[PDB]
Amino acid sequence: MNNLYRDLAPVTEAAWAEIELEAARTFKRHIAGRRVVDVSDPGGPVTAAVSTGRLIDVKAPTNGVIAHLRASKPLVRLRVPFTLSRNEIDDVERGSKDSDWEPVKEAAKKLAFVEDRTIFEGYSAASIEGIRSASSNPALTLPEDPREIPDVISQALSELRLAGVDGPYSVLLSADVYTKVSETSDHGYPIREHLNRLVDGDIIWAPAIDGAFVLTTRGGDFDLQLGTDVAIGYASHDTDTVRLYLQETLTFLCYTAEASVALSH
Amino acid sequence: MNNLYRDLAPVTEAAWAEIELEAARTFKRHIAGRRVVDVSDPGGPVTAAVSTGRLIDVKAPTNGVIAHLRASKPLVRLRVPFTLSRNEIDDVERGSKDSDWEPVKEAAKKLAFVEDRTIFEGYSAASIEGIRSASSNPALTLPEDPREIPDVISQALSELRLAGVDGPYSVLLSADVYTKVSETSDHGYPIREHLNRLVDGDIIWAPAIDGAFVLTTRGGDFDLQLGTDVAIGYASHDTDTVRLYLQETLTFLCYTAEASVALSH
Amino acid sequence: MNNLYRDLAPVTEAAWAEIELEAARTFKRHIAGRRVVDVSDPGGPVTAAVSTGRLIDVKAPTNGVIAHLRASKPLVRLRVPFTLSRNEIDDVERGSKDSDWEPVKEAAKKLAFVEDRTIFEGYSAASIEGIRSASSNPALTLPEDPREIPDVISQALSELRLAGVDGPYSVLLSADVYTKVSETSDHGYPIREHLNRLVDGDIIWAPAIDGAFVLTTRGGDFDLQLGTDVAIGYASHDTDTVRLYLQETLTFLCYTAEASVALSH
Repeated sequence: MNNLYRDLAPVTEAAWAEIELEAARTFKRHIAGRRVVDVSDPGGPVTAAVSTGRLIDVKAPTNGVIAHLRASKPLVRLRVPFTLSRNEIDDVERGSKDSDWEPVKEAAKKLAFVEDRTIFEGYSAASIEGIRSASSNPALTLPEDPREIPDVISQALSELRLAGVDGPYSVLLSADVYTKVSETSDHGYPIREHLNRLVDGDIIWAPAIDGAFVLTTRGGDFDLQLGTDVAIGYASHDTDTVRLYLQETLTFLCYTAEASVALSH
Repeated sequence: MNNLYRDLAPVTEAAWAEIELEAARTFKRHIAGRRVVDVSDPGGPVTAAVSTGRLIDVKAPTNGVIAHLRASKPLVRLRVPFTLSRNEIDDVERGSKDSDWEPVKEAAKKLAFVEDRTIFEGYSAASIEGIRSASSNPALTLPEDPREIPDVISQALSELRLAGVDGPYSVLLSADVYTKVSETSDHGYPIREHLNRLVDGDIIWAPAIDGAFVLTTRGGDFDLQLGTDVAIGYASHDTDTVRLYLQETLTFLCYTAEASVALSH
Repeated sequence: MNNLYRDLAPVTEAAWAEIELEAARTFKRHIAGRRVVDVSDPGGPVTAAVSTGRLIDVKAPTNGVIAHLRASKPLVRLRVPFTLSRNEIDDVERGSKDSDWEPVKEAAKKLAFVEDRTIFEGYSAASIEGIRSASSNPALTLPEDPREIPDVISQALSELRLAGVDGPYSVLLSADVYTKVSETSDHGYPIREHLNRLVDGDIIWAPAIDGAFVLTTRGGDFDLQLGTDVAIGYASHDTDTVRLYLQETLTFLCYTAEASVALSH
């Protein structure tokens, strides 16, 4: 067995298939970051750091010796525990199709939110700079009126053009901004369609982020490094409940500072 | 070896591939001129002039002798030096993917700007007349209001129609004008889309030019002659930096005076 | 080419072969550490850190999220520059066999001394704990009289026996201690032979270390990780001299605290 200790969990095979399906579905729906960044293959469990290729000056060991430390970025392992009713698990073999997988959905939504907020806003404790912090283009303010959203977005499209950047540009919106441009309409279309006319990429719902992000998806600018992708593991169990977790280990690198514009309220 | 002296540069193979990729990418993005003019095959290093096929009267050598000089256009070699950190070059073999290629990008942007400004505004010292100067159609004034841009552009489309010209017409805009028609919107579309409806060619971002240019891309009207295309060459190096250059040799010919309209502010 | 920039050096092929032979020979003679520790295959230039498999508690990103940083050990790149006369280099093609390779020998001796002192005494700036510091067995004092050396060494052999350890034990001596037990004799043998009778391993000359070390060579206790093994690289040159360097990148790990005894004066 492995670190998931999956065979020790009192979960049947059919219940496991339903839990895997629910977690994978809810996660994909709430991920916006993997649609725009380069996603590496999983390195594996032993992978601990990503080389940046830079060098750090250290106090010379002896006379005439020049020493340099190799710089690297550590992976962070992110774990979201959740708790399942054993009655709901037992219902699945009897043929129930409405078993309560709400904790699985909440854990997948929380893991997806962490991953997206780590990619776009950073996680300083894990030495990850967000796309918002690593952007060299000027930051823009989103207006109160949703009918004035496409104007400011177009100004962001000016800045990537002034930065000398090609590629399909894509706009990612926070859930508040996505709702505002979805529910306001002008001439038989919502403002989301007006945003769709400005770019050759995609208007992407990004419920974890704040503000908005416009960026190129030409490739090679944004890199998500995975040691291991999302997995479900077993912690402990009692007569009534099974404690499990969702787990993934990653770091994020931004190679190109001028490939994005961040917007705030 | 050749005049690039490329093997003498202290640049690794992987670093060379990254520099070539960065320079080629940034150059294409900033070229507008090659999308509309006929571009010849590279003549080669020995190519020095392009025959125009005209004749120049010279003082008769002797009695009964009629002499004429063949007219030609000289090529100009354009060189943009740039300077790279050797630490950034050394980072590439160690696996860095964020090496500072800003000087390469600035050199490619500057070379592209020179080439486009030479094609459209001319370079008198190199005996190159620009498209703006060689146009026989009347010049138009671009209005201050971007909502009045498509009107004047349509008047330019009248002039090529009054000049008796067929073919897909294409509109090239300066970066100021492109930004103005991109960021102003009317009825759910930016003014750039309104320009796109007027022509069967393309709205082309041309950040080097001034004003705007409307012209036919039927072929055979505008000819860019290349002796050698863009190449990267090695000048000199020290402990910290490598001096290199971008280099291209060309001339530009406009055969058809009535195939274009220039616009100014 | 690579980071060594070897083809840029004004060094002939025969001179290169002599320099490689001299450096490799002098290095092996002065290495004691690789004879007793496990030496990994070279990871390669991109390798920057070694995973330890441990976890570091970090401030929770959000509520209900448990985060942990993966622990790792950075590699250190160690570079010893040296300077060669170009006349000595030119002598080699003419058939000289006494070309002055003293700087190569001094650079190889200095690199070997650094590597051995890093393995056995540590390099705190590179986060490397030495075998002396990581040993859990008690430290012993070497006596002034060399005839009393084998007694104390035998007490060290008691401690590894009290630590519950098997395997061929090996004794490494500093150059002072090796000279003292080599030059003092008892009953027709030097004291080095008396040390040789106590162990089934080897009396190893270790000129870089202080004191003495007794340890098991059963395997899996001491691990030297190499990104890249010893290589010769080219820095710069003038009319008279060529500046080159010896370079290696490594870290050292001690997995088993009770597998060694350190001795001091």
